[PDB]
Amino acid sequence: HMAKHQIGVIGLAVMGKNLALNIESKGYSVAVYNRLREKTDEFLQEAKGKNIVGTYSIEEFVNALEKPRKILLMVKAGAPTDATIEQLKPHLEKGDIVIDGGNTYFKDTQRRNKELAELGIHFIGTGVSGGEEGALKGPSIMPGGQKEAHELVRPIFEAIAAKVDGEPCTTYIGPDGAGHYVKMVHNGIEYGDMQLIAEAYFLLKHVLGMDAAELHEVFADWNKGELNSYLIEITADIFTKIDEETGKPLVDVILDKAGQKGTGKWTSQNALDLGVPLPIITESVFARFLSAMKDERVKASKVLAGPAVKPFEGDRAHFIEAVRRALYMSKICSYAQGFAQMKAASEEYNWNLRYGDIAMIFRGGCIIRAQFLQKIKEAYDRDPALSNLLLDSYFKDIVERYQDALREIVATAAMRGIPVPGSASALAYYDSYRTAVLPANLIQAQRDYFGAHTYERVDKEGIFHTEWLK
Amino acid sequence: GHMAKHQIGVIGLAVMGKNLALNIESKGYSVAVYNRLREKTDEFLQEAKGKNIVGTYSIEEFVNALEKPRKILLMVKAGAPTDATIEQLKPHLEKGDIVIDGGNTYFKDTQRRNKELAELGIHFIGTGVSGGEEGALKGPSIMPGGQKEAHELVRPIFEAIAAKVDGEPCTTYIGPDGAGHYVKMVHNGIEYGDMQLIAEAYFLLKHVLGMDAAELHEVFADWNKGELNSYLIEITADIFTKIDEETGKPLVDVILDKAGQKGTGKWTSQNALDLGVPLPIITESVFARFLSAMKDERVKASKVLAGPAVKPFEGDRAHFIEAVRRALYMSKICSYAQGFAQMKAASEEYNWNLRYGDIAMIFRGGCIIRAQFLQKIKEAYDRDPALSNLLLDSYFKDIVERYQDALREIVATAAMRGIPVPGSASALAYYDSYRTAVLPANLIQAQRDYFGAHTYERVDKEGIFHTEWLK
Ligand SMILES: O=C(O)[C@H](O)[C@@H](O)[C@H](O)[C@H](O)COP(=O)(O)O
Repeated sequence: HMAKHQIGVIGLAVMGKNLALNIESKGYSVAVYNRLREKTDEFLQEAKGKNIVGTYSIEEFVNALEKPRKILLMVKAGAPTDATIEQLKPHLEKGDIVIDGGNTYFKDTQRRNKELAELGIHFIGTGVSGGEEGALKGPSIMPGGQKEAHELVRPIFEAIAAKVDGEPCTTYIGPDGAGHYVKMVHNGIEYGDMQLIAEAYFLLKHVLGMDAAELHEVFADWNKGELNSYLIEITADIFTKIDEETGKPLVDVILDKAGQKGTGKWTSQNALDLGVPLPIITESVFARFLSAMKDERVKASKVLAGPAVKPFEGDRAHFIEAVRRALYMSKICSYAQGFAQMKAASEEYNWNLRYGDIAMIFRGGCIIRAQFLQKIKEAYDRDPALSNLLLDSYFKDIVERYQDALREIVATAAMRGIPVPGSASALAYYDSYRTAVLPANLIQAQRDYFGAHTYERVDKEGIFHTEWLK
Repeated sequence: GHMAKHQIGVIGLAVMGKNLALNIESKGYSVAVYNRLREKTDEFLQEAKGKNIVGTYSIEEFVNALEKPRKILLMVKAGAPTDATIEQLKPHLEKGDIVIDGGNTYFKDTQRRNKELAELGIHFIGTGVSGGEEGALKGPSIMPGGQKEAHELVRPIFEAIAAKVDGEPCTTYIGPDGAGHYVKMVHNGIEYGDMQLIAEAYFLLKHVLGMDAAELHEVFADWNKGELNSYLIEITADIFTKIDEETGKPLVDVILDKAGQKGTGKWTSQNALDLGVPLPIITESVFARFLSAMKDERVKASKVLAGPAVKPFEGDRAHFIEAVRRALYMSKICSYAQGFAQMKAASEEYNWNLRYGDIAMIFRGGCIIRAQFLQKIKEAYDRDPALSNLLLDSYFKDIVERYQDALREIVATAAMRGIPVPGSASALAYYDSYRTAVLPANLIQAQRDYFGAHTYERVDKEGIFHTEWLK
């Protein structure tokens, strides 16, 4: 009559190891399983001293958990997650809860949820953010699925999640795939933030001639202000590190080929699906692809001419402040877009997303965490129906004040040949969004000209077609 | 006796399939038509009086009416209706028969159907058709992919009905499986970019120089006589001559700035994300349509968000006009470079051996992006077939070196005046990123290793490294 463990974890790459370890440290007993035995062996070596046990079949695994079973899945997304669910189905019992903590496409979560639902099994797709250090110490947990199912797993999520000022970085997101959706958008925003930081860095490096020491001082100083954040903090730290053999800074030793997981494009791809403008995050993804084409770039550099550029001799302090402001405004524009995407998705899929609550859980644990997120919550506190963050009085006052600096950074980059794709797309967004009559009147005329696609009029209701060819 | 075996059949009698039908018949081919909804066949037959077109009224009758090997053109609604139709054909077809899908189809569905049908010994050609309704009647661009042996059988028909430029039909065998529908998609993507770029030129002239309909028209007419010569510039010049009868305003000034798009518009951008290719200009153009569709939000925001408080323009007018023109051309170059590098990436991924010069060649006529521009692309690949990027070609390299200063001036002026130029701005950014040997992705890679141990490579050593950033 075996003695029953509180939670099961299948999948033992580092993310699942570190989360099982987190869970145990909060006083829960854990059983674990891995298709490959050697990973379970290695985890049990590392895990000695902890209330964690190993199992070597799915029969054993399911049979070692107390009912209603709580199974956390942390296997590779796609077929391997699906193959593990198929393995589980014969042995699960009505009422058991499978939690997919993988980086899963939300529409897979939608399907699994329905498929398991008809069998009487609850499915929670949850995003987990923070990297390895987060998983171990305090991730952001972004769960969606059946509300009643969530309530059973909520105390564990709240136990292991990061806390900001006494408040858990987790909340019920919405039904079916809403959690994995928010996790996707979080990963989009992250790509965005890193690109805009890179631009700020590249500008300082090439306009001001800044070396690693001075760059660190600028970013360290920025992190004590409104830009206070994990990414800017780690950025300022990265510029202090010295490679161990050349004597140069390590960051200058690193090859400028930005990797990215295959999940990095999803936010942009779903934005296209929904009809929401996501220029900054999308440019950031394309910026990574362009950087990956290193060989093409080094070859290109030798034949394609840039502009003639006498050395910069504006005010050094003013320019640093212009970059800082450009970055904050551009970041605001990016989140304004990202939060608009989540709204659109909530409408499409009937999720009733609570945007202040979402901003609240991005506040700690996750990679994009930043003080800034407090003002986003404040925004949705004031108007839960807010259609765009730029309209909230705090962000509106910031963009009207910092727009001159973004304008200057974009104009200056253009003339000096510094690529600032995200900053420039942020400025084009701001000017498009605030403009009541854009040049799409021409585009529509064209489309009716060659395609008979019909148009609408400013002065009367109706659908109109012109015989353009005289 | 004997139902008079026809050379080709067409299923689907919307204006496109009807016009393709009539095009084919006018070239001396006999055509059998069918349509699930009966009244469309009836109507078409009274439209086609005296022409060698016969109606048939069941898939069975339709199939029995055709010469072997059978050649069947599908012009029906994308998705389920197309698969429904193929599924009804299957029992009646034979080893060697040829089903051609001519819709604006997603290339992966073609790939699936191609192999599904190859299993039964039936060939499948997924082919793009561009030019609109008038173009399908008079001479479209045709972009077939599928089995070569099957393409050789229908090639003569495609070549007869296609547009010709300088004696060359705007049609070629693009490659295997979904190759043809892929190229059509990229055609579509490129179109979106071009329209956005010309919209931006218009807005710049409109707002910076306060130009009205009439002078915009003179400027776009002047531009059509030079290197920008193209169907889209041409129709743009004509559009600005139109007057609304009721209001007496330029028609264009009375049209709601809310750009529609087919669900197909986004595909090129989504695919670029799949392949890992930078496609910023066309993607910004799709997002610009989405933005324009949010008209109500925009007018709301316009009452609330302030732009810069900038003085009216006092620079040289002729200079600014030529700067816009040049920025527009260089931007266009950058979009095409991006779109052609996508096709190259695709060709490599799906093993298609695409001929980029032949593709530019079939975009010279029939299609919407048709311009003398396309000749210079053709020439670049005829020079270097494995050219990795069109920017590296002698002709295009000379333009961008001479025009980049217009683009920069335009981007800098747009920024300072608060006039949005998403396409042209991203063109510049791409150009400046492409030609730059060391990008700030070294920081990005440091960041990723710092928080998720994703590892990095280095400039000096030839290995794979991970630092413990907390020591
Ligand atoms: O913590 C999270 O939210 C993710 O699980 C984590 O993995 C990271 O955010 C990116 O997904 C890394 O992806 P790249 O290495 O491709 O940047």
